[PDB]
Amino acid sequence: AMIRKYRYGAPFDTEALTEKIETAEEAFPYGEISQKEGFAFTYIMDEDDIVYGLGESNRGINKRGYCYISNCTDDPIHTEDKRSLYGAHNFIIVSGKTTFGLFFDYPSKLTFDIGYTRMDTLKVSCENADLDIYVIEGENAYDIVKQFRRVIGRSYIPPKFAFGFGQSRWGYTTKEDFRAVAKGYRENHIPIDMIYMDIDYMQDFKDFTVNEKNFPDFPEFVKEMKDQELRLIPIIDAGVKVEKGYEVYEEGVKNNYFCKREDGSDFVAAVWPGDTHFPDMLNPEARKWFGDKYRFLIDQGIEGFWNDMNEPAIFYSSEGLAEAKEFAGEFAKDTEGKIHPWAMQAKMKDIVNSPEDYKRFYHNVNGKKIRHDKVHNLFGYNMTRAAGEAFERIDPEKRFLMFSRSSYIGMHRYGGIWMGDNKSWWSHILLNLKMLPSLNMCGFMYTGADLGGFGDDTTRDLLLRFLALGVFTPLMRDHAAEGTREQECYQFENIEDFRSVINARYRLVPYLYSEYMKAALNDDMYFKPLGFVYPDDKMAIRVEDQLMLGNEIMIAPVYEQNARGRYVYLPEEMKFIKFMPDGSISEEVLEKGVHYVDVALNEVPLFIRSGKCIPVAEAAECVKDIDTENMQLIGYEGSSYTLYEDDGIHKDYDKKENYRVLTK
Ligand SMILES: OCCN1C[C@H](O)[C@@H](O)[C@H](O)[C@H]1CO
Repeated sequence: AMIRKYRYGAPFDTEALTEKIETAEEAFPYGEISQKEGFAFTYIMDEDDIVYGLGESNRGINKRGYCYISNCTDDPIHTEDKRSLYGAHNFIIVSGKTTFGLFFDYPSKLTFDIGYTRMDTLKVSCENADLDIYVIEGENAYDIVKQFRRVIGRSYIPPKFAFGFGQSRWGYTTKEDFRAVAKGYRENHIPIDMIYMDIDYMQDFKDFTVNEKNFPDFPEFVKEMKDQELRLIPIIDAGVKVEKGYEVYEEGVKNNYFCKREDGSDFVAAVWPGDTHFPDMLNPEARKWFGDKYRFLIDQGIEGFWNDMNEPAIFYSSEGLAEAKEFAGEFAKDTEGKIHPWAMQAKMKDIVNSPEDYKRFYHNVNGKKIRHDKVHNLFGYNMTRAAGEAFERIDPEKRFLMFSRSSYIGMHRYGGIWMGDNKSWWSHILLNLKMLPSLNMCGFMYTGADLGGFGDDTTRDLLLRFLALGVFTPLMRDHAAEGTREQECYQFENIEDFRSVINARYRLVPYLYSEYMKAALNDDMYFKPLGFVYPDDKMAIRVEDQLMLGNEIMIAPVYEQNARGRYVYLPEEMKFIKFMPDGSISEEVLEKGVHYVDVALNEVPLFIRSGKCIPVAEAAECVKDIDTENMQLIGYEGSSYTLYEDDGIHKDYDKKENYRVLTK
């Protein structure tokens, strides 16, 4: 009703929305539209306007002052200059005197020039005028986000164990590796629920295999781990290894389930297994086939998966590599200095994630051929869709843990996302924080970043501050790249500080799970910018390093090295709470306004809003062992809290039995 859909040309059906909106037949209601050069929408912003949205994208909560390109890309260096990361989340909200939301339902490269060229000018452009643009009206940004959340369908809901702590590393390969992790945590009584299995668990990186040498009785290992409340979470990649006798490959070739070149052959992309084919994720029969392969792991006791490299990432194509070797032979023969090393270096970089390669393969959509670049940002989304749909077919009532690196709006119904390859940088604590509300606006609630940083070398104090933010993010996972300084919690001196921080997570799990469930079930946000909760407070609307969570608390993590506290702005009176390393809970009332709060490395801070309280459990070492029967309430006298809790396993969300009222 307050949502209208403006159709240009003949757009591709992304299935991002679950709700049907009729095509509007009036002139576009904001700014101006031009087709002189592909498609461009231009809008002149007021100087006080804030722009929210874009889900997983670079920089801040207010998107003004830079350029953002929705073009799912495998880029491990998230510096401020980058215009594209892994996600394509084409929803923005202009917020000010004039307020409206826009969703550009377009599956290809889409450029958001948000004051980059001229500060007052918002320009959104793409190559082809074949798209739907949804215009959402409302009193404020928050109401517009809520309408949007309604029409894109309910967010993915994880199983409760996924709210525990998880540990992973690109490098764990053998039973011994995994047992050392289990032992490193359990014998030091650091809580944990999950261990991630990265690409080395497979036989030569073949999807839907297990290295039968390292795991000759894999279901028995899965049980050994699960008996200790440790759930193994295996990676699945986009590329299917080319290899004779490998059933997944053979089936794919025989039934034409792979993406093909223009000449009809199966396109070759080299990734971890060397030569691979990509399953045609936009083909329904291929998707059913590919998703059903997950049963191979599910039958073995596996309850969760993560999907990687699904941009899809390409190290090189056969075509790219041939050009590379040819160039290199010229370089090698050059004696006159006609070919500089720089040109040689550039060619080598050019064959990776090449825009040319994305034009070299096609999807078969219900019989019709579509060049991949035209639908590039739909790939990772449909790979995760394939898995989610398969889960429904095998056990309609069971929640599986599922999250994906690349995504597009619509995928939020089928899995979460992690924020990809960050770095052990202090700036990435803050980057992690700012991405949270924007993802929430776009449907992606189950999210998190690699705690401690994926690439480069972490330090003890950096890992502790990351963990203290991760305490509040639904996906809380310590994961590192190969070759990095080891960053399992037991690798550092005074490990009692890591126990204290992760203890805080487990004490908060019933509250955090409850808020997640209440928000997901009501198409609402888990994390919100302060401006959404205090929209009449000009100071509050511009705060970017604090977030509101549910309706009870605010978080404000320390993200500066050597800092012993940080500044905060409280838009109302709050109780400043700290989980202390001795197990106690420090509390102090603070009035509305500016404060510097002391927060030590081994203290986890939060703020409880006036007239609110939250339940806190005693610390336990796995989700199953959390005692929720008579939790302590922290916060304001005379307040109450409605706890959501179900069995954490099935999908019986609609019971009054799931809710109970607690009173301080
Ligand atoms: O080329 C790298 C592929 N992968 C990228 C993922 O983002 C990361 O989490 C993972 O550890 C890594 C190895 O599986």
